[PDB]
Amino acid sequence: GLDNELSLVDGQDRTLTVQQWDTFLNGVFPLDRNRLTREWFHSGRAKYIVAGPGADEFEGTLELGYQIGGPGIQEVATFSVDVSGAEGGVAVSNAHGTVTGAAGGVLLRPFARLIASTGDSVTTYGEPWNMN
Amino acid sequence: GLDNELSLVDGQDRTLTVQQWDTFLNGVFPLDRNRLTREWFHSGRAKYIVAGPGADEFEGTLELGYQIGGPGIQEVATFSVDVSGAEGGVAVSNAHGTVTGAAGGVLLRPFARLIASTGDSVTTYGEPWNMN
Amino acid sequence: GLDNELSLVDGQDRTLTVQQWDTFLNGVFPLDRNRLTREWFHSGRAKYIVAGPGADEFEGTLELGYQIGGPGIQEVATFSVDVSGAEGGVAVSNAHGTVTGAAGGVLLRPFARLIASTGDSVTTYGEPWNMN
Amino acid sequence: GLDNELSLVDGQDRTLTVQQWDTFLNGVFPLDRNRLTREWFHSGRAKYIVAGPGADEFEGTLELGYQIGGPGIQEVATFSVDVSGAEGGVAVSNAHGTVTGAAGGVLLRPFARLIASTGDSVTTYGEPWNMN
Amino acid sequence: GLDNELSLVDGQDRTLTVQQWDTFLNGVFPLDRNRLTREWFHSGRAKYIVAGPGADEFEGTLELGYQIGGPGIQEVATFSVDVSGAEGGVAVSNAHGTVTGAAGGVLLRPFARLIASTGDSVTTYGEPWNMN
Amino acid sequence: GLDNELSLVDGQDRTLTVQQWDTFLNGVFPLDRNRLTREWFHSGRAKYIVAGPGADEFEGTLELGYQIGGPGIQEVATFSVDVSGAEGGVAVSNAHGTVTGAAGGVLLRPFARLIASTGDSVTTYGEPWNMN
Amino acid sequence: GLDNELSLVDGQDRTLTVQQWDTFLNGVFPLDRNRLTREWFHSGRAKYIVAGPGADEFEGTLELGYQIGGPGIQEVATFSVDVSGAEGGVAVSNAHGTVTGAAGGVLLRPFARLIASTGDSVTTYGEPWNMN
Amino acid sequence: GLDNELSLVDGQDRTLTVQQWDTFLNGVFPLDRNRLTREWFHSGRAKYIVAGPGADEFEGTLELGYQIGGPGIQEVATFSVDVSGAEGGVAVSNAHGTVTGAAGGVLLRPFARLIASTGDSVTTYGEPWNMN
Repeated sequence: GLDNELSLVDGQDRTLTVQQWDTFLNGVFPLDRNRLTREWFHSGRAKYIVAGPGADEFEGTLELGYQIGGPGIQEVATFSVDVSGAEGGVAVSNAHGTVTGAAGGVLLRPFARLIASTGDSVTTYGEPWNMN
Repeated sequence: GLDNELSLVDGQDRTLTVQQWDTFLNGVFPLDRNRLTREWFHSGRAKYIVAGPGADEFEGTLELGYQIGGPGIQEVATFSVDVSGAEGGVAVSNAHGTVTGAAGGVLLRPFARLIASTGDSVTTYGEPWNMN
Repeated sequence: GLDNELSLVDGQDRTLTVQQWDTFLNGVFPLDRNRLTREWFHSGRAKYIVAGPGADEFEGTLELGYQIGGPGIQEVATFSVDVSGAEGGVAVSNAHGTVTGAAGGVLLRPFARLIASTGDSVTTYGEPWNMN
Repeated sequence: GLDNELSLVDGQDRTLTVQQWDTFLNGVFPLDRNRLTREWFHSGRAKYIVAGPGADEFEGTLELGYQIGGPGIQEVATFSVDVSGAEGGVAVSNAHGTVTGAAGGVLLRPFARLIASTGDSVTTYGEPWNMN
Repeated sequence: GLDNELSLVDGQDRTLTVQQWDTFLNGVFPLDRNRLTREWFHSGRAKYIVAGPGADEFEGTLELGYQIGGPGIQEVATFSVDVSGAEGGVAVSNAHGTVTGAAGGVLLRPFARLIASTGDSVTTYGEPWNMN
Repeated sequence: GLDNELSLVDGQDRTLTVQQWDTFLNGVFPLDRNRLTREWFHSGRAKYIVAGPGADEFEGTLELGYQIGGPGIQEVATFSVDVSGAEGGVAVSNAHGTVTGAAGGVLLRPFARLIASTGDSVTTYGEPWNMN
Repeated sequence: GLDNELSLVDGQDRTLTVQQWDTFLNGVFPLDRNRLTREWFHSGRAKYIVAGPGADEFEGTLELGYQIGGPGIQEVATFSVDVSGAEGGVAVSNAHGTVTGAAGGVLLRPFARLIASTGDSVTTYGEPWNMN
Repeated sequence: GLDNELSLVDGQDRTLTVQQWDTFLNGVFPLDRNRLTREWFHSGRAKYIVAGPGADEFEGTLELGYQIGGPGIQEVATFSVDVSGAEGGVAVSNAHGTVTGAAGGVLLRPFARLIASTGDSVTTYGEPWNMN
């Protein structure tokens, strides 16, 4: 269910909330049979909520992915999507991810993000999953 | 026939399914006569289904391909295509595939995919074939 | 005449055919006078046939070409063209080809492909020609 | 609360203000476990005010971000957005930053900026945060 | 007069003919005074004729030039133009050609080509001239 | 106040004036702590005036900035904007500027520039600021 | 006066002439004052005439320039312009040319070209000027 | 005042005149403080006049600038602008020019240019200014 959430009061007195549900980063033995290589499958669900003046008429983007820490830090957006209304969620099952040159372990920071067409944004973070 | 399938209850309470059907990964002698080269052709069929609120008005995309595990991990989309309606599925005969630098064998993971215009996606993966 | 053909029943219950006619791959003495160069001319004809529910309302694409095997494996589409209606076909006399770096031997794999705008496709292959 | 602010009387006798609120530069352990990487999270509120003739008909861009100082000087705009009217503001929570090759210590100079469609720009700055 | 010509029975039973008249490849001492350079001037005539159903309303392209062979095999198109009608033809006087690195001779292969808006194509070549 | 100005009688008998006001080049110890780096903040006002026939219908561009002198000479326009009519001007406070490989010293030459839609232009220069 | 000319019976029985009048290639002592450099000023006129069917409705393009023979053979088009009517001409005075790396001397072959919108072209050539 | 002019009787019996007025090329102490470096300011006026049939009907380009002679020959167009009418002219005060690798002296050849939409051009030249 609910893994983590965070709310923020935007610069128009709306209470923006974003949520990270049912996160599962499933590691697998690499298709390339290389010890340096990490492969896994991202599953999970982002939801958002908005309370306050003009909630029912909302215009933002909703995101879900993670950061990879190995040969640096890069961010993967598994999906990134235009939403409207004061509520909603989007779910993913078996997104494919991989990275190589992985010298001694690979950590994965899962996030959920809400971005308003008004520029505002809030993002919630769960605890990293260790890919080794 | 039915090789594999998977379901996701999506973010609007639509039960999304995707099926992988009649897959053949045909390994043949390479046209370039190099021992380092694999050549297959891809055959098979993806099917999707969606029950729930608004099933006969679903918009998304249907894909089918495989991952190449050898010189590294790369995903190949044999086809990728905008669908509509509660059901349907597109089938492929004799895609061409090939790869070189194939230092000892080459593995292949075939996947079928349902992604919706609402951001949600599900992918069904089958068991790898070993070109070698 | 008819060199080869294949048939695929597509995901909307149409019996899709593809034929490959009159093929010639005229190999010739290289204009660069290089022993490592191969120079050739494609001639041939693609045609196709759709039957079953909704045939006179078909949108897809037809192709004719070859893979080149030797320096690597590379696909050349001598022609690639939009098509509509239940039958069609197109022809080529003296298309031009040349490759170099050729470590002795160039094999040639001639094909005809009908692709469907509904994402489906079928492709007929003939027996490789030897350019040396 | 309010961290810093600055006001410019621009080229058409509007007194343009810009403000920087609630600033957290949250330093954390680098996901890549690398001693030469720095990783943080930016959180902040940006506002502007315009007084004077035609204030209610002001067009411009509002921005929040920082400068990174270590491997050189770079500017990062956490956000940058169009604005209309004489008041406005936008807030960001948990934006992710990172930089590497960080040869002893990293400093972060945070700003809020207001640029007018008439070419005028005022930018306010805080005291640098130290990422080590 | 007529050097050569070829006919093709295209995908719609139009008899496509293409012609090449009055060819001259005028080789001359290179403006750079270099042993390794070949310079010349290209003269010739391209003609076509279409026979059968839908002829007098024909859509295609007409081309004239040659292949160069020395440091590789490269096609030059002295002209390429759209045409309509069952008949037509365009001529060229003193086109300019050069190539360098001409490590011992350069051969030139002249062609007239006709291509149809229907995908079908026919091309007639003459025997190579020897710029040396 | 006014730092400097210059005027031109342009090719259509209008007297173009440009002016540079309240220039400040705020040199500060650099954020990268690097002895070859220079960092500063630019603040300033540009104004123009057009006299003569058709003055209330003048169209041009107004620019303000500086040349950087050390690693070479490079021009930076802090801003560049389309203006209309006989009068106007724009202002900038705390714009950010930096440059590295400053092998001993950097000199900064400040300017304001008036460019007319008719191609004409006048540019006034201040005395160089020594960023060391 | 007239330096050179050439006519061609084009592909629609029109009689197309192109002419070259008053050529001058004035060699100067080069501005860089490097003796590998050649520098010059080009002057000339190009005229055309089109007799026969539909002459007064002729649509073409008119070019004039020279080839450079030294580091290789480059084409320079001093001008290239849409002409129309059975008659026309355009003149150039004092165009700049330069080439460097020129290993003892440079030769220049001046040309006048007439290309027609129907794809036909003719081009006349004068005897080369030696630029040393 | 007038530095130089040239006239040309053009392809349509228009006498085209270009003139160069008030030219100043002002060398200064390089801002980069490098004795390999030249830096200057360009000031000047270009004017044109046309007489003959259709003079009020004239469209062209008017340009002013100079060639640089030093690390090579390069032409700088200080302004280049579309004109209409039998008379016109545009002026520039203080344009900035700089060049480096000035391996001893730098000559600047200033020019003014009249280019007709009909293809024709005339360009008047001054005596070079020596940049050291």
